[PDB]
Amino acid sequence: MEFFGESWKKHLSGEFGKPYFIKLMGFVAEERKHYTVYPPPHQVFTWTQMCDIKDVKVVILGQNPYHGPNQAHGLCFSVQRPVPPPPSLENIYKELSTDIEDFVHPGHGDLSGWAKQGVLLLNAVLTVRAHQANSHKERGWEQFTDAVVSWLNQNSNGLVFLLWGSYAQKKGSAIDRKRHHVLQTAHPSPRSVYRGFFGCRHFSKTNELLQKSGKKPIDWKEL
DNA sequence: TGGGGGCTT
DNA sequence: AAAGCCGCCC
Ligand SMILES: O=c1cc[nH]c(=O)[nH]1
Repeated sequence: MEFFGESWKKHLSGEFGKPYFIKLMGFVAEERKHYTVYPPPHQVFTWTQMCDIKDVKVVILGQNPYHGPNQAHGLCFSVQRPVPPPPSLENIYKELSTDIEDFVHPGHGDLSGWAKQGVLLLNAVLTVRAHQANSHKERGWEQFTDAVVSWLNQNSNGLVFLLWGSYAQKKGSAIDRKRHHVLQTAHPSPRSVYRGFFGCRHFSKTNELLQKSGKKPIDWKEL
């Protein structure tokens, strides 16, 4: 059907008519008529197409999409075949390997598996100019993504959130630490993986917390 | 073989 | 806000 999944549109609809958003889309479109922008128009909101807002249990949040051609497709750190898993997804794979013994490198970079399971693969800023990192930062995405988190926070229980990287962690000060389990760590990029990511064991810690709260855990190899 | 965050000034 | 300094696997 369309760009936004039913539940998501329904619950984020209140944002559409807000000036910050109007102008924002205005900005992005302009951008497009003058520069290559990722992810392409139809893919900016893939994260809403993967599962109903009502049954999202975990929220992995990154900063901006891959400013490289063929990478950014709507789900954070994910690349659709026949594109290979970029550094960030390789580092994520290294951890998963050690963290979850049942897990083995799946041979591709599509994260739709987790997504369909109830993992919101969000990103703070949803679009980026070709070959130019941080270009669409502070244009309105943050407030929109703030809106996403905000809602999820107010209307859910036991959401396990994974805030990877400083910019991502900024959102943490809007999550009720009592009802929701929050885990932080360095962004998986080569440039920042050694500062904590490697060894965090978020994935396992996640199934733990989720099982504890009486909810089916995640099958991290099912992707 | 160099392009892929985190913190300071 | 912009720019510099630093950091690092197979
Ligand atoms: O989608 C992606 C890729 C890299 N870094 C992020 O924060 N998100």
